[PDB]
Amino acid sequence: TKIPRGNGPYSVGCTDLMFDHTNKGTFLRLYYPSQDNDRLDTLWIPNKEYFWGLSKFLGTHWLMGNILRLLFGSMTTPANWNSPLRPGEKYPLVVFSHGLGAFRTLYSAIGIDLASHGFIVAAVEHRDRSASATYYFKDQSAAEIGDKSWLYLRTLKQEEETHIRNEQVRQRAKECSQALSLILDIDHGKPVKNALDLKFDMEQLKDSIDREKIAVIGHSFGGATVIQTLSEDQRFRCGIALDAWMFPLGDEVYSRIPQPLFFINSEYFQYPANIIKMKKCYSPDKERKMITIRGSVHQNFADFTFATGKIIGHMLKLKGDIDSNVAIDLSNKASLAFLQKHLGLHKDFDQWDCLIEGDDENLIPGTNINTTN
Repeated sequence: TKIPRGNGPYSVGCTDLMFDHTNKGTFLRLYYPSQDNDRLDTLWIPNKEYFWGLSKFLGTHWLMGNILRLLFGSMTTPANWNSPLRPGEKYPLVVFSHGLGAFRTLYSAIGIDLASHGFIVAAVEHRDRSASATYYFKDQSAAEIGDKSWLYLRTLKQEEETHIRNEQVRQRAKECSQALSLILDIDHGKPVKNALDLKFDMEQLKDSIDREKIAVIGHSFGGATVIQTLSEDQRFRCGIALDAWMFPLGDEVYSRIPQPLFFINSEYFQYPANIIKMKKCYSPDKERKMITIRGSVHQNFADFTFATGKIIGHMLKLKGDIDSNVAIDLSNKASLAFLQKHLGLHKDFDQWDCLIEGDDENLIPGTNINTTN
């Protein structure tokens, strides 16, 4: 278990929620403050088809899929699977959107760290075919016996891309809003029958959301999803884009983001055309912050940075010059500080306010890339 445990004082539980069972419903992984960190036994990549999906994304064979499955198939992540929700408190809510070729379970280092600080985190699984793999049920009977229909990553054409990637970012924002609706409906007593058959009873979530303290966070494609979801849905109060890939977004959205917005970048992923689209979101009247994590790579935000050793990590570009634990800790603590300021939380995350400013040895304020104005 090279995936780090949450740094905060709450115990972390984990479950999956699918509702409804169709290709049009919500599928999410939930991380939440539980009634104990008893065992930490949540399976990281819970189905063999995700490995096949992951092979596809890398552009490789049936063989590589089996090898991934052999290497990573029984790995756990430090959350207590299906542990009861901790009663007696209303929790702020994060909706988390994964990157291209990922899926709901691959951002547990972030989900678990937030949960440990008292948040409920819903990591959505997107059905736009940007996920390496996902599933749904063709009908109610198939759900009942666990008979899954799988949907795998869509590969494109160099020409198709503009329009396809835009439609995908639009579907993703809508899935994020839809997950939020599902949670808010459950919070208000809507009866919900999980299409999965799991010991966690969703009725625990009744009256357990602080309905006013909601945030969207996401990585790469999920970072663009943050921006689209915020422009559409003003129930989300702030967003945090982790190494956003801005390409999918339409020209019109940059003037359409009222909520506070934080860009946390890797050093090595970023390039001028991407940064200039980020700067396009800035306005004299709107809170925008930006920091870059020194010597970090794109994968430093995802759980695969924790999955191999330092040598194999560096060669595979899963790890950067920075220690992976140090990088995720800076991103998480900057994020918490930001969430405290903009969600109005009564916690001590403000002890990391200097991180939002990039005032640390492992941080750059803004970007090291340069542009005109």
